[PDB]
Amino acid sequence: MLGNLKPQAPDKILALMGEFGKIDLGVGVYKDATGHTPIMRAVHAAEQRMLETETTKTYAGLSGEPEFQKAMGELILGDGLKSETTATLATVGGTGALRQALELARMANPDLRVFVSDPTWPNHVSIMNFMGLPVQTYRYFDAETRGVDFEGMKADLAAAKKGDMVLLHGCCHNPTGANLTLDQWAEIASILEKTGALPLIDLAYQGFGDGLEEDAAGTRLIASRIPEVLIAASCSKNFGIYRERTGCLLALCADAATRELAQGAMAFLNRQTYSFPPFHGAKIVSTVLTTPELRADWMAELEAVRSGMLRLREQLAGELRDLSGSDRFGFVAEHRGMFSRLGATPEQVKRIKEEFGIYMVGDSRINIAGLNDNTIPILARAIIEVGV
Amino acid sequence: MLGNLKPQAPDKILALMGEFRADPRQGKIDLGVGVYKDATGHTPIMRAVHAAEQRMLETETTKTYAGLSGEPEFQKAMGELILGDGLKSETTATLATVGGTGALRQALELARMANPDLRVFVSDPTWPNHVSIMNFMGLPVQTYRYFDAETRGVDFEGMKADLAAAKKGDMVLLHGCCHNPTGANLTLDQWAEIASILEKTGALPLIDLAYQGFGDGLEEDAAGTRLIASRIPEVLIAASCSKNFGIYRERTGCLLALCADAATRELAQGAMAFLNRQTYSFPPFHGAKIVSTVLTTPELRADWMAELEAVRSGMLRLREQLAGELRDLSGSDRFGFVAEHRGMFSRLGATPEQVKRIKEEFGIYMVGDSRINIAGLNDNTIPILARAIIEVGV
Ligand SMILES: *Cc1c(COP(=O)(O)O)cnc(C)c1O
Ligand SMILES: *Cc1c(COP(=O)(O)O)cnc(C)c1O
Ligand SMILES: O=C(O)CCCc1c[nH]c2ccccc12
Repeated sequence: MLGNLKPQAPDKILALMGEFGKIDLGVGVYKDATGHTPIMRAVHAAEQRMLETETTKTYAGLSGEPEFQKAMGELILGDGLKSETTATLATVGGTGALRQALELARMANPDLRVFVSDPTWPNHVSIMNFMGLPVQTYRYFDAETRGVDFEGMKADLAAAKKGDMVLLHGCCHNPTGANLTLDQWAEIASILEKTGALPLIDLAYQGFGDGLEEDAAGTRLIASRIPEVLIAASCSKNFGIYRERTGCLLALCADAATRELAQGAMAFLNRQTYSFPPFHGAKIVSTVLTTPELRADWMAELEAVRSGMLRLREQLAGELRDLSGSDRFGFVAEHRGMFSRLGATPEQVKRIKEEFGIYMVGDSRINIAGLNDNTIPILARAIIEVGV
Repeated sequence: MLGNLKPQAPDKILALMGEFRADPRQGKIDLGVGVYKDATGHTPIMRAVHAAEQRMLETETTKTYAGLSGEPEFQKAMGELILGDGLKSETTATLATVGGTGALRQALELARMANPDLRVFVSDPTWPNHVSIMNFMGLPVQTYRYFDAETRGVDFEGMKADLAAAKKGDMVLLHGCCHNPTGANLTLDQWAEIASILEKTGALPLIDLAYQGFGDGLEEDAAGTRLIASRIPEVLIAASCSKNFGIYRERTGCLLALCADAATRELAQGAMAFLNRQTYSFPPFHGAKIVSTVLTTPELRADWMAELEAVRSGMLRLREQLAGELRDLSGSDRFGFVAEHRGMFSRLGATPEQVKRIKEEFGIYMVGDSRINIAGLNDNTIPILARAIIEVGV
């Protein structure tokens, strides 16, 4: 029977990971000056604290722990958190929350269509294809200016009927790195409430753009305006606990009645999939967020990560400028997040991986955290050498 | 939109524990609990487990993304634990999952991918989650007799007849050991026979192995699984570490795909990793690493097996005690089955009325299907429970 199985398409971003003088600018993971993904101080402290306090590992909360649920809602929504109308579900990472979000939405409406950005995180369309959900794409990346094509984005979103779901990256847009301004978000909220489309926010990099609170500004704006909204959050990157698999889905409802419905359908979704969600990561997050001392060191470390990356983008931008006599590459200092689209065509892209030895996603997506004073110049010369 | 959601039913556990707490009675007892509890009424962390976390706390340098299908050390270690020397790597595909329930879910998704017209056969009765997951997936479900309400043993003759109707490509779900909820198990000779019916029909066996080490022993409890694995070309094993390792909340388990050849192993393995990725990407690392650490570290492994054995011996003694107490009170060996049963659960075979009489009159709580948890018993509770069973006319 199993011999009837057909080969499935692999994840290209992870493919590189398997392949990899070598300069890894692929997989979205923050790397320090020495090409290492460290365990954040607070997280390590939380783990030690946990080792001493836990007395049992019996089954716990089907929808996650109350503490985790509370800490997360406040992290994301701040004072906009109206628990009375919000349902929370702890999931297996942010990816798990996306699937759980699509399942919930489909339960609510069989004839659901999902709009995604052009381009977008490949795993989005994958999950959607797998589910057999109709996917449409709104314009987003302004190819020439390397920025956002907002006029085109608005045009497309306006065509979305109600019951349709629109997927927005809350901040640090993967892969482009190009993002919407708060003003643009208000504009988008206007279209959304006028079309009745349900927004699904993918919040995977809160803290890597402009700051914890500022990276959630757009999400908080949609939440303050649109009566119903779904937010899929990931703690893999901002807490640096990628392998623990921890995140959650937040369902914002118009009232408590619908809230009790969503909460019941969210938990049932976990039960029919894998029972309880993993505890260790959610516990690390809960402990960090509710312990003043630990949240303080965590915020500080993330801020350092954030600032350093911005500092690097600035370098690459400067290197290229003084290494070409032009400013076509100014977009690097303008982008926010971990990634940026170099714009490089597939031919050059491939060449650099072979002879030069640098690994970047086939669409020229570069994880800037993989660069430094040592590799930046070589990279600049590399793109010149590989031309366009 | 979310208002069109048909209200989903709660896990029932809540209504069970809710009523138990409402009871003002001093000496009320709870045998409905689904987890292991020691003398103190606690669910402890195993010594070997707590030691593994300490080691991990000192050696883990990073938490970057790891294996999409699990870490080699884990998959390998699990396969050897379940299949022993018979671990035929070349033809084995493995998948780290979110608990055994994850393993079950993925196994079902895998089978349905290879055979759309898949039909599943489950025992009568079986772990309610089984049915729920299949009903959710929209999979046809057929029952096969199993628990004999009269003898509290296995209606093997009935099981045989019902399984003979399986077609080529259907899935037959079997409990590897310690049947939940009944406690009634198959003898290796009965396993041998079931294997013949499977070869004959060509039905794919999905073995649920969640209590290895809680019946007769690690090796013994896997004998059934190993028989099936040696005689059937394609076998699917859904294992759990939640109970025998005491890491219920860490969500650790794995699916083992046993195939006819290597090319198939390649197809299965790929389809397995694909399933993870479309569900939650990478599987939860923490509990899996605790398991691999214990199993690969002689010092820990020894201590772990030692603790599991003590637990197994302790539960068995409680069984013998209950049976003995029941023999003195009834003047017969009518309830001897309590001593033949294996695992931490046993279905007494009491009707709902009787289950309700016991609660109202004796303050003893249990699942409506009269499933009790052996670990909940002790020198003080046993007498009471025995008296109640007898007094209610069971
Ligand atoms: C990282 C990431 C996620 C979530 O990853 P998990 O490790 O599953 O938490 C979701 N969306 C995007 C765009 C991401 O980059
Ligand atoms: C415990 C158990 C499982 C696995 O559960 P997880 O908690 O997800 O590890 C599967 N089947 C049965 C019958 C069980 O008792
Ligand atoms: O690099 C990125 O795009 C995100 C980080 C890596 C990553 C996390 N989850 C995944 C699922 C599929 C493919 C890649 C991933």
